[PDB]
Amino acid sequence: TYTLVWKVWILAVTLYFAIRIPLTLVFPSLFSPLLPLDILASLALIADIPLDLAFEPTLLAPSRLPDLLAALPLDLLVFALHLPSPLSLLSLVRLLKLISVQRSATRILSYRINPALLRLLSLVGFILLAAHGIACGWMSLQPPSENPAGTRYLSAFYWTITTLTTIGYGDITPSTPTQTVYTIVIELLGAAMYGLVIGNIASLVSKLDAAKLLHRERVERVTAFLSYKRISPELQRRIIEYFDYLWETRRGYEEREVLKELPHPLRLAVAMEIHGDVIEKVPLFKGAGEEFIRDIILHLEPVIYGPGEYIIRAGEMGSDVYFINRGSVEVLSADEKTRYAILSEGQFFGEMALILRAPRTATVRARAFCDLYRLDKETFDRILSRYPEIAAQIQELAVRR
Amino acid sequence: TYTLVWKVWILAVTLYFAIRIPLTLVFPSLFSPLLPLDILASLALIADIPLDLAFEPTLLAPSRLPDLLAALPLDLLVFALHLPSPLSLLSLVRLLKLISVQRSATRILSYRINPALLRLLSLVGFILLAAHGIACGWMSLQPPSENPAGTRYLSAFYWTITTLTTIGYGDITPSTPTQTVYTIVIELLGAAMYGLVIGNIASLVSKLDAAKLLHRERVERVTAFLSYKRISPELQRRIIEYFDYLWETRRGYEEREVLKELPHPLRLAVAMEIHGDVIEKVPLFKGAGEEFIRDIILHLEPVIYGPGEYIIRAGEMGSDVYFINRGSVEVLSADEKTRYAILSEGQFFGEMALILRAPRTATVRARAFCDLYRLDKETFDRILSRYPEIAAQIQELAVRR
Amino acid sequence: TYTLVWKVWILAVTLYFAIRIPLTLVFPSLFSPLLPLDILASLALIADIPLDLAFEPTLLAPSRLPDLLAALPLDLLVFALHLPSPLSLLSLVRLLKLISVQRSATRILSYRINPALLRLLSLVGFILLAAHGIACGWMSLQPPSENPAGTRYLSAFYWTITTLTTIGYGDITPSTPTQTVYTIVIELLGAAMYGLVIGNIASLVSKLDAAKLLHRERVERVTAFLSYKRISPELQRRIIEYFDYLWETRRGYEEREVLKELPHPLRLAVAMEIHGDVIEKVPLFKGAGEEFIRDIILHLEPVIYGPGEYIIRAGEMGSDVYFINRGSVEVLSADEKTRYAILSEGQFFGEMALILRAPRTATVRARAFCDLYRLDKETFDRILSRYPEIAAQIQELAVRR
Amino acid sequence: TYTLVWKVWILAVTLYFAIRIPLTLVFPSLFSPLLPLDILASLALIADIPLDLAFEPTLLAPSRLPDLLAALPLDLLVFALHLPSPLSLLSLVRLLKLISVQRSATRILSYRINPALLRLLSLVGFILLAAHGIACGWMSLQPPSENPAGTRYLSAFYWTITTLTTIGYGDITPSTPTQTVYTIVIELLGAAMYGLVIGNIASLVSKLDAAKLLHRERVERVTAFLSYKRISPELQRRIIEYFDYLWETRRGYEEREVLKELPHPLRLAVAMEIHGDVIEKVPLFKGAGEEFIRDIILHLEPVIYGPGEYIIRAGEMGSDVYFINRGSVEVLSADEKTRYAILSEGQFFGEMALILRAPRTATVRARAFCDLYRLDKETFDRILSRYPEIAAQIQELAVRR
Ligand SMILES: Nc1ncnc2c1ncn2[C@@H]1O[C@@H]2COP(=O)(O)O[C@H]2[C@H]1O
Ligand SMILES: Nc1ncnc2c1ncn2[C@@H]1O[C@@H]2COP(=O)(O)O[C@H]2[C@H]1O
Ligand SMILES: Nc1ncnc2c1ncn2[C@@H]1O[C@@H]2COP(=O)(O)O[C@H]2[C@H]1O
Ligand SMILES: Nc1ncnc2c1ncn2[C@@H]1O[C@@H]2COP(=O)(O)O[C@H]2[C@H]1O
Repeated sequence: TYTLVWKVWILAVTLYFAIRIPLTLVFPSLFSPLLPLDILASLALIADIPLDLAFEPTLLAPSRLPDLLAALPLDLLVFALHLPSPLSLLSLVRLLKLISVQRSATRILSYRINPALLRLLSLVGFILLAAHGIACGWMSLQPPSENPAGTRYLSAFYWTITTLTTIGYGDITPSTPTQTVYTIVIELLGAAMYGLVIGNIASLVSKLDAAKLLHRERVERVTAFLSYKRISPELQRRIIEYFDYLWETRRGYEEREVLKELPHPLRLAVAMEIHGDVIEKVPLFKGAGEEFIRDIILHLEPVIYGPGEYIIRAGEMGSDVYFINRGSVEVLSADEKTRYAILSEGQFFGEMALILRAPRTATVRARAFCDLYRLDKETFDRILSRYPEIAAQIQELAVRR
Repeated sequence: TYTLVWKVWILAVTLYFAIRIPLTLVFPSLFSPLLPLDILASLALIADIPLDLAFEPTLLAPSRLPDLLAALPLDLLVFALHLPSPLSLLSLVRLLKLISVQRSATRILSYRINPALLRLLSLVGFILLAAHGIACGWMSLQPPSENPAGTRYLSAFYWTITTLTTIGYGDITPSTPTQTVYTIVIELLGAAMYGLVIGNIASLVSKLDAAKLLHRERVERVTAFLSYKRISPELQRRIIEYFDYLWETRRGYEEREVLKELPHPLRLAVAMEIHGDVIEKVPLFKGAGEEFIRDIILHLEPVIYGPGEYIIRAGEMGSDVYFINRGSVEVLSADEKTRYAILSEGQFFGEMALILRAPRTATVRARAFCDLYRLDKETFDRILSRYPEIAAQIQELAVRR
Repeated sequence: TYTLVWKVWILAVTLYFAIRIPLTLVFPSLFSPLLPLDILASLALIADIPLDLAFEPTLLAPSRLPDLLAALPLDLLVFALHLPSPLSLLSLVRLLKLISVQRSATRILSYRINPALLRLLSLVGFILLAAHGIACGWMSLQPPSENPAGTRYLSAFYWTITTLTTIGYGDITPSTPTQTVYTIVIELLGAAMYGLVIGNIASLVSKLDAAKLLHRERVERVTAFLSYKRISPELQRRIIEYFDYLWETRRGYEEREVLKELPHPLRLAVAMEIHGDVIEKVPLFKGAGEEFIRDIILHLEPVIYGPGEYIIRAGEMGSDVYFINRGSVEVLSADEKTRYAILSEGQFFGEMALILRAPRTATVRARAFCDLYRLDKETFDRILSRYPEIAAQIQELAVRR
Repeated sequence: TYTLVWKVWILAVTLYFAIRIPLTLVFPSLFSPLLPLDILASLALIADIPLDLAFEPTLLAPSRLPDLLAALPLDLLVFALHLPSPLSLLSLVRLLKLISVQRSATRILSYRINPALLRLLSLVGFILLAAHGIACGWMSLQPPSENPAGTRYLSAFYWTITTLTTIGYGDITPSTPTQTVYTIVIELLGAAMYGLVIGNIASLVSKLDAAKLLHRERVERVTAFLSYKRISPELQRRIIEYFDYLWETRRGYEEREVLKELPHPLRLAVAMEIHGDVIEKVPLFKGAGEEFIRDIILHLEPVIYGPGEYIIRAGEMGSDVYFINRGSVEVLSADEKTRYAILSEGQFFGEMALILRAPRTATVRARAFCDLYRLDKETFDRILSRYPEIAAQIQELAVRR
């Protein structure tokens, strides 16, 4: 962090020069009672050279020539020698340090803020600094007057702000050919700057809601298609409330498409974190090796059931086993008159299907949105074929009907 | 809804304060014949504290400190005691309730309107309210005059509107250093506000047509590729009219990609809704269990045939069976001189292919765009292998040639 | 088209009213030498009612009430009776026909133009028409003067155009409280209109190049990844020139992803159009049924070879057969000292691989970008298993070594 | 390049005409001491006709009529004959060459610059040129004055720049009906031009960061989903630092999705470039044919392991073999108390798994981010089935336990 405060000091010295140099060009009465601070400033700006050359691309580099062009005290010379106005503008080389400061900021602070906002903040800072420079430029090429320095600077800053925002009141206007040329030049500059601001704000806003518009558009697409297919309002309302649940819980993201941007080891660690509250107590995987567990966990597919949907129907063959994660379930009878149990988070049903293909013995209805994971029997057999010990033990559990 | 009218009352009291406080700061002649209504207002704004603390994150919360900062009657004190202008601006803490009102609106009404439009409406309301505040601020720092209150408020609102829209006529301009500083500040504010408005409008418009531009661009892509491949105008016109039919019926959405954003139970319910008018009367699935039906319905693939395309050619082996959904079909002979029948919505053809691989006995031509669903024979056998009873019955129907 | 000229006549009568009604409100000296044309206009606007009610949603419809609100001659009454200004503004109901005209245009002409440009054109037309209306409104509430009608209309249109574009010269300004309120209202309107124009232009431009930026970004992605992987400049230049060829020929579109947005019958017809110049003369598919041909054509995968790349290497086993489409090929010897032949568009090589897996007998080098299609041997066997006659004939051709 | 300098000469002559023609219409005192250069210019503009007709679509073409309309000396006639102002405006046909110049530029220079920036540069050039033309137009229709030509041109350019940027000071304003009509027309033109500039800048900025925002949004999506799934901060921090590594190394691009936009031969050449430092020294593929190597290289799947993750666990069966590319590895013992070796870039482990399925003999932990490639045993057997010699040799190496 001792570099991350020296960067702030460098920014402060750069903004000292970018506020003092033009204000001193217009007012030679300065630079006498400010010389020590700017000599300290020059020594600081030359002490940055070894503090970034020792930052583990040598001199005269396409990206490091601005730093050396701002490094040399090319001030302390024109003001000390009192060079005439036509040639003393080259004292402004110190302002080239702003480019290096901006490249620093666009990669140091560019971790915890939206880049389209960092760009806008940098642009606004540069606009304010350029407005100060333009105000000094306008105030330089005016007829001599005995008005104090503070008043005419206020008038100059007022004029440049009313020109750069493209408001243009018209109470301060050019009166001389050179003033007219200057005004044309910075009218073009102000139009460009304001266009840049509007473009940056439009780019910042055009992506301020992303998940919400993606979800909204997928819902519109689904509803248009089902309105074409002539589907009942009851089901076309069940689908709407399912999408409502999806948005309110996980911002509409699809589980299987999100958990696929991860590499295999992080994906496996996430899968263990999730199915760590279930798959240790299943009374047919008990005592199996950890690799069998790690093999049956990467092949669990999620599925969400709304309130009242049939998960399992009594009498049908069935082959799946379901693990409840974030919901609840009621086990009813074939005639649906008795409620055997209310399974909830952590528990599971359908366990007997993996052993043999006996028809289901009870019906299963969701009570709320369940958000549960299912395992097939084809997948279970496929990944059981590689573990002869557990496969033989399950075949034994099968031979008992 | 008794919360959804109290929110409206809270909005009304907040906008009462945000219109009365500055207008009373400029005009001390008020606050005498308005005190009861604003004391009712303060009691209402303090009765909001338990009506959202009992909303099932305690005091001094990063998102609930504005409410308590606007809650305390920090008005009723500066106006009653007639505090001087430099310090009485802290009476404006009541305006912080606007932030809580906006957070309320951006999630209560944020269900049935495009979020990019709700944001624009909130921004426009805030601009009007800030323009009132800025007009009062400008009207405060003017030389004393005997003009009535209504006239100078009209002039102040005129000036702030002609500054905030960046029009800037110039007939009302600063005449004092403090007025010039104020004008600079709100010129910057007006440029920012107008840039925000333009960005919001651009973001709202840049996605006003989505399905249409997606369809248009896929048609351009297809036509460019086939123009490269040197394909006849006849076929490159058949493709254009197919895309025309797709757009005019289902807005260009792909059937198999839309009906895939649904979970398995909702997808199965949609599939039953669609194929509920066909698969109950097929005279070889008759009497089969409901699970067999639910298994053959999830494996039907759609396909659209244009007017005059050959669906089935007499003599070829063939293995598929087609279900007509939203079109019509004519069954012709091998020599294509006799029209056996005109099948339409609900009916089906190719049924004998699933039984055995006898060559097709008649040709089939579309009459309009058909929009029909097909089932393979490999898929039919694959999902028939799991139902020995129906498989044996179909083998019996096969042994009769 | 006799409806598609009556729509133009309706547009002309609507724009006659939207230009005449305000200009007559300001100038009562009209409406005497213009009554017959507007009575014809009213009869035309009432003859539109049966010409769209007989357009194969009855009266008092949410989308057809503007037409009936503009239909009744609510003009011909205020001007004939000379109603006072406060109440005669309701004569403007005829302008509601503009909404129906716009809904007509946004679906009639909305086939052959970019919708983001049709929207902009409609917006610009509405802006010009509203500027005429606003000019008449401003010219109504002015002090009486003896200036001619043409001059004060020029001044009014000048003022409203310099206000709506947010330029605001300031040489024509309000001078009365009612003029100030009017100016505030249309300053807000002009800011909104100009923001709409800027948003529409930004949306129109932000998608003016699509294929080009997609291609450019995929090339940047590829080059960044290979620069990370430290790949030679020679190969990283071969890839660049391959992408150059892709862009210059088919605008960077991927063949297998474009020809997949088509249904199966159109895709098969396109495949026959493309492989119609090759697969009739292959001397082992000769005499096979048309269905075998239609089966081997849908399984041809494209592949592009740059200039000098090895397609087939002598000695390797190999299993594929390649069909030249849009390039050229030279067949060289194992020692690469003799050029046996120069195959070109239409011809094919590797034919003997499908029969048996004898090692390749000669090497094959591309001369230019080839753009050729390949067929496997696994796919060929898979789709040959369903044709016993052709399979037996090929086995016979195989038994001859 | 001798065409690529003649294009620059054509651009220079076109910009000579587009700066001289209006300035000569206003000032007839020119065209006497400039005739030779513009006669050279006309001969140059007529020498472009054969230098693009011989560019390997004949005369009177929809895209080449502007060139012939600018080709004929329709100047050198109105100025020589001194035609009156109403009809001499047709001398401006030379400016139509700008359209051909722009079509040239939008495909010659349109290779190494972002198209949205080339469009903006062309628009800005056209705006400056049109501002010169508009300044000349405004200066033509002014009352006669004895002011010098340079001064009134400065005033005219000042007025047109303050109108086109929508600043509108108001110190130069119309004073005549024709001046008012001209000012209205170019107020509309300036609003359109400035809207175009803002739209182009917004489009240029709205895609200035693409990889960064894609990466940022995928990280937000992942973190929101895992915050919903209630995953530990330790693992939800491991995932964040993995995404940090991905961004800092390869800009967040997915390896398997980037290296899939390439055709098969370029993909194979890239794969050899990458796995050229490993797969020549594996002591069981040694001596195998080059085709076996080229077959095992296209089936290597990448995977990234963070610092400390278990790649291989001692005791588990295991079937994979891993090739280290851009990281490091430490081989530890079953009790994890002894470090056998430190494998690094180029080396590989797990080689014995392909031979037989003996349990792993040591554990393997990453030391830094590894970025290594893995080969299965199912894939190895699948692609070994096609090489009987190498398969037999590996079976021999297997029969030695
Ligand atoms: N009495 C019960 N209490 C809780 N769960 C049950 C009960 N009876 C059956 N189940 C579960 O419901 C499932 C339905 O049939 P299965 O064969 O899939 O296996 C069954 C068990 O998992
Ligand atoms: N006379 C007929 N009327 C209606 N449909 C028929 C007739 N003859 C054949 N078909 C259908 O057309 C199909 C063509 O051959 P298939 O063997 O596929 O099965 C046939 C029936 O489904
Ligand atoms: N003399 C030749 N002229 C043209 N083509 C040839 C010649 N010899 C071999 N080929 C082709 O080159 C192929 C290389 O080996 P194949 O066995 O694939 O089949 C070969 C033929 O298709
Ligand atoms: N002493 C060692 N030095 C380096 N690598 C080893 C050593 N012992 C085992 N390995 C590697 O670690 C792997 C772990 O078990 P495998 O059977 O996969 O094959 C092993 C070798 O690839």
